[PDB]
Amino acid sequence: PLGSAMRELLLSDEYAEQKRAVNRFMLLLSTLYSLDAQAFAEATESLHGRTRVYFAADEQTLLKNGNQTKPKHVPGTPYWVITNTNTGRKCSMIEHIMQSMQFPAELIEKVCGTI
DNA sequence: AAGGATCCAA
DNA sequence: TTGGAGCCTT
Repeated sequence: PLGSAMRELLLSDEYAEQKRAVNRFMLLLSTLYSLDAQAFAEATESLHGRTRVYFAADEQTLLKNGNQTKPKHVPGTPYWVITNTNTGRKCSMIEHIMQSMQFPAELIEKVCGTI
């Protein structure tokens, strides 16, 4: 059901249209949220750095728990995510979320490679 | 400004 | 051996 939407996303025109890791990163998130805004929330409450906070309803909250985190507003959602990270960390975040929303590792790996 | 590999710390 | 983030090329 959800796996379908994601798989459709990677093939979508606008996904292929994003030109940078971040944009693709945002889109995956935006999409994972609209899929199950509920499950997304739970997967989210359990995702954070060793000192940095990753997602938060307000920006200052990200601005308050780390230095030069690049808070960006996840379009379509009530969440903000940090952006000062390498593609490896981005996949790690996506990976953490999808795992929570219990996705097939196969597809999960498929997504990261597109980031 | 912005993105994100690179590099350093824990 | 995972995570932070100043830093320098777009």
